[PDB]
Amino acid sequence: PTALAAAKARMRELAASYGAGLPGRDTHSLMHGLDGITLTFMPMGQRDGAYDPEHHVILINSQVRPERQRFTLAHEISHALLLGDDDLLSDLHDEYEGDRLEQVIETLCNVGAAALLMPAELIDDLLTRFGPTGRALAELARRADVSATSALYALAERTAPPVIYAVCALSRAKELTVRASSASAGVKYSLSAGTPVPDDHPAALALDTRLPLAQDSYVPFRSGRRMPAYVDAFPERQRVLVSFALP
Ligand SMILES: [Cl-]
Ligand SMILES: [Zn+2]
Ligand SMILES: [Zn+2]
Repeated sequence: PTALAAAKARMRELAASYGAGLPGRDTHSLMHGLDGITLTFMPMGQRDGAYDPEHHVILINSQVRPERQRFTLAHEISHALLLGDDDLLSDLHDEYEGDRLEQVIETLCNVGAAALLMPAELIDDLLTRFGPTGRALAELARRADVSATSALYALAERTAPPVIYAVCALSRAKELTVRASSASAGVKYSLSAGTPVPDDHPAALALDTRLPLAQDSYVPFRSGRRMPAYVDAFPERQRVLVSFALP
C-alpha cells in the first residue's frame, strides 16, 4: 500500500473509531460524539460547510439540502480527526505540499465521510441479506441515509464477485440514462455516465412499472456492446438502482 492508500486506510480506521462509539450514525448522534465543539448551522453562500480548529467550531450551510448537510457534517468531523492524528497529519505533510496536500486532505475527508455514514458492518449485513444487487444499494442508501452515488461507491468496495453498480434516472418503458457507476473488485469493464438505457432493458421496465425486478440481462455499454450479466433493478423515487453481476 502506497501513501494515498495508507492514509485512506488510516482515515477509515479513524472514522471507524470515532463512529464505533456512537449510538448510530444519524446526524444527531454524530453531533453528540463531538468532544466539545460548536456545531453551527447557518447560510454560507455557496459553501456546504467549514471547520475552524482555532475557534473549535464546525459550520454547516443550512441553505443546502439535508443530504449534503449530513455529508458535509460527516466530512468535517473527518477533517477534525485528521488534524487530531499527528502521524496521518505529519506523514501527509512529508509526501505532499501546498494545494497538493490540500487536495489530498479534502479527499481523505470524503473517504472518512463514507466510513462514518456507511459502517463496513451495515454494508455487509445488507450485502449478506440481499447480496450484491440493485436493492442492496437501495437499502444501504436509504438506511445509511446518504445518496445513491454516495452509497454506490461504498457498496462496490465491499463487493467481491465481479459486479457493476449504477444509479439511474430518466431522459425525460421510458428512456433513462446512467448517472453514477461502480465496479466491484474484479471488474475492469466501465459503465460511464451519459450512457443511455434501452426501453426494453429490465431496469427501464422496473422504474416504469414502479416495481422491482431481477433477471439475466446485459450491461448496456454506451459504446454499443450488450454484455450479459444478472441484473437486479430496484426502482423508487424515479431512480432505478441496479446491479450488473458480470459472470
Ligand atoms: Cl470543505
Ligand atoms: Zn474542512
Ligand atoms: Zn473539506
